Amino acid sequence: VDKRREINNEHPLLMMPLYANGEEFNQGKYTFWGGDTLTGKWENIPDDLKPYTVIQLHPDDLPKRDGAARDFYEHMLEEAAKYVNPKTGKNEPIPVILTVYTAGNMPYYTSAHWLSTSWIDKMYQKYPNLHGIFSTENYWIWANDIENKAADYLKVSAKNGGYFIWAEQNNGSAIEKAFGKNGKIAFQKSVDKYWKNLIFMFKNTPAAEGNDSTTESYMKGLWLSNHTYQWGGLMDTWKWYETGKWKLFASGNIGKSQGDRQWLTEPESMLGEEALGVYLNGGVVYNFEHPAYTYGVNNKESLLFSEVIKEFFRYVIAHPAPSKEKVLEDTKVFIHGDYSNKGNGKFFVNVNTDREQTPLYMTGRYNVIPAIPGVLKTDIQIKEITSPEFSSTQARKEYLNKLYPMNYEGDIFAQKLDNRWFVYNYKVNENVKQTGKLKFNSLEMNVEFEPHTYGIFERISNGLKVNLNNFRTNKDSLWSNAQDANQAKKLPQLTKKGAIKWIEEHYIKDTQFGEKRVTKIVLRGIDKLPTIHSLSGTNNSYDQPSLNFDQKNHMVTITINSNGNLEFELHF
Ligand SMILES: C[C@@H]1O[C@@H](O[C@@H]2[C@@H](O[C@H]3O[C@H](CO)[C@H](O)[C@H](O)[C@H]3O)[C@@H](O)[C@@H](CO)O[C@H]2O)[C@@H](O)[C@H](O)[C@@H]1O
Repeated sequence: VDKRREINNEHPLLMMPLYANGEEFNQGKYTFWGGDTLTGKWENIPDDLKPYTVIQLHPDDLPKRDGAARDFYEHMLEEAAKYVNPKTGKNEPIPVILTVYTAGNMPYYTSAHWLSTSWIDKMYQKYPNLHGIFSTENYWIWANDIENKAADYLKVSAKNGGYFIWAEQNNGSAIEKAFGKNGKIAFQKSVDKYWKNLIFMFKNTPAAEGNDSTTESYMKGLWLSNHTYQWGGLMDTWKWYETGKWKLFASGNIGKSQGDRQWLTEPESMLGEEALGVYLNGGVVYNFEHPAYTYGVNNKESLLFSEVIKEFFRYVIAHPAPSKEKVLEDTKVFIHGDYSNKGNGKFFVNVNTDREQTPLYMTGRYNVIPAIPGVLKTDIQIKEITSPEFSSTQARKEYLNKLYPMNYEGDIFAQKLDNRWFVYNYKVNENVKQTGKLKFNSLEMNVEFEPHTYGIFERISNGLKVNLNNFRTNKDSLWSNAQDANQAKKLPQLTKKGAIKWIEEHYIKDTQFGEKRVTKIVLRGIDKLPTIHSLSGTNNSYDQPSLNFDQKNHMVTITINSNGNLEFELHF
């Protein structure tokens, strides 16, 4: 009954994936794709991050037969258990999560098929450093006993004080079915008893089906109604492949033809825009794919990891996400019903998303509207999804606009928490600048952002604290020798091994950094020239900000030219 770890706003969780190399396993070697090792990966995690990070083992392409996954996982659990910190010479067992269920655990899809609940119980009992087990991506192969198995995973975790973590997207009603929509109620009943040992996360991989908004809505609503202990999201750069995108901003669609070039191409800073939807809504668990780009290779941090994810995760440790009680205090509408019956992701298009195929929001006015599936009972206006207010786009906005007042101006994403404005440009693959006007009392701030740019603006006693992130390296070289989408489609495959080698050769080193680009901040109602203090950021990535003070009009325009992360304070 005693929890093996805490997971909450004060103790968030960053999952650190390590994917088994099946070819090398057949040869009697225990290795991970990308050349990370269990011990070296752990060692290389900043010490300040170690208490909030857990190694997640994934069996990837281990042989699909009995014993392969048990053998690999036992080897790695042993390595983790006997780890010695050297500095301190002390045995400090590495915390681990095992991937136990994926692709419906079909024997033609995964070695995880041959991991029994009996075996999981035995591992929990043997290894105190085993903190949880992980189910991921089953929406497209929704197996006959998936809900029964999920109950067993939750029960066996609760019995041992560990967590059952499930990452899933609402394609084909997956989240609704999980709780009993179609009559499979084992997991619903398991949750009734064991919700404090459950973590439920979105998995935004299937971007072409547009279920980002509805899945996140459910994750939040499940949390708020005590159907999961905490929630989070797995954010996946394979979304670029799923939607058929190629060179940044280029026109034309290539479909699913260049996988390994495609999962490299999503702007680094855009993962931070995705992750803000988790943070701003009380979520505390974070995970990413493709691991080589989002985390790194060979026990080294990728620039995406170092410049975006690590900065972002440090921010949410230093500023804990809003508590359940706070999020619940702020909630004005809570939806009860099935999004699958109301157009799915279409439900929020032109309400707070700009298109079907996006992991972003276009306004923070309503933040994320929480919901639970209609099969669940309750247990703030609680509104049935079939109520007249939700029948159309315009009905949704009119109803919500009475309960959620307009709190900023401009076509841009922004959301306010206490003294902090959170802002991003919501464009995905269109090179359009956006502007907003935000207020702290009193103080009036305009901003102008290019795409793939987020900022956090905190009113402090002597001014304004600013965190900016627009880190975006140049991926054009991956798309060399292709003048249009037809040509790009026909490029030689980069290949899985080739992409790992590209990261080693041209991303970890010899980086093709993006161009510096302009952000404008305009302060109004200003008496004298503000000063800049505590200026730091990504190495060699920003010019000294330029100020222009218009004394009469009580305004200062600050021009930043940068490509990276950045922070400073303005005193005024
Ligand atoms: C069923 C699902 O399989 C894996 O995700 C795939 C993904 O697989 C490739 O990339 C991953 C790392 O991101 C591994 O290297 C795999 O070996 C690769 O084959 C892609 O094929 C995407 C395309 O959208 O589809 C996903 O299904 C795995 O990462 C998941 O956790 C899950 O087990």
